Amino acid sequence: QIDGFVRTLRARPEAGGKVPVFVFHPAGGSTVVYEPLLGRLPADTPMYGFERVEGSIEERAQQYVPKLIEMQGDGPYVLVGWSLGGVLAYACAIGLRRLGKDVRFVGLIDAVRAGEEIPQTKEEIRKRWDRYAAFAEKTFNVTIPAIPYEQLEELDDEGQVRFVLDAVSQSGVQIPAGIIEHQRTSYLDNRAIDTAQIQPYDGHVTLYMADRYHDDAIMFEPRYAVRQPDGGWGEYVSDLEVVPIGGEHIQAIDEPIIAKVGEHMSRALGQIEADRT
Ligand SMILES: COc1ccc(-c2noc(C(=O)NCCc3ccc(C(=O)N4CCC4)cc3)n2)cc1OC
Repeated sequence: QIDGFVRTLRARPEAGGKVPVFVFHPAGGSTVVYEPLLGRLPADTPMYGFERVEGSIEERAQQYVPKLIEMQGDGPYVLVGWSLGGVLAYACAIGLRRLGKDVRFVGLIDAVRAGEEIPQTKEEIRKRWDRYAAFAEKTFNVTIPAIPYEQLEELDDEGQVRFVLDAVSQSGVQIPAGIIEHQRTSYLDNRAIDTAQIQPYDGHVTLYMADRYHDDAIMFEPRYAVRQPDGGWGEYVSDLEVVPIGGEHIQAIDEPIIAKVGEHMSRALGQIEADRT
């Protein structure tokens, strides 16, 4: 049921049966979030979830791709993800295609680019932590002294966090390690997206598009306030289908909206199963 980074949500039969759906975790969550979707897919659809690993998006896909091949061979591959999971699913479709495997479906559940690129600069690192420090002033009713920008500016996202957590530990506050893990992993996993090196894909992608990012995403990164109609994918994906679903990014994975995703996806899986049979 949990084997390394692979969660079994519905086991495939010992032999034969329908094409599995591989789902990839969101930042801060596990693949149990795909249970509602599973309920709106056809009976006996197998489903396996890929849980977090470390590295860049490319490095994470380098860990997943071998495991995908161990599980499902030449194909067909059906890859699905919400939020960061959608970025991970796509990265896997690229890795699999370079190895000549047969990718038939890539379903992105509101995996939408920031409305403009997030600069990877020292100035942007300073601005981002100034915003974060101001929120923390308000929230924890404190004054924050001068941020040690020289220190933070040379560190990766991970380093920036551990530095900030070492400095919070330093004075006063002892945080439950479970709270720290959860906040640190959510934060780093969502930041890994900003430097994804998106490659062109030659197959069909389906983007389930909500109306907007929710407020906490915008707080994390204000460029999520704007989105383009193709969610940023059009330059990389010639064969791009968008399925508007409405609502907010945070709601897209849950009932009732997931009913709309599953209905559409069920027809795509049906077509795939007919094309083999
Ligand atoms: C073509 O290039 C791209 C296409 C798509 C995306 C992309 N796809 O999905 C996302 C995404 O899901 N981003 C995180 C959004 C988020 C969600 C929750 C919280 C959240 O609620 N919180 C943080 C703590 C609370 C924050 C941010 N980005 C990126 C691309 O290039 C980089």
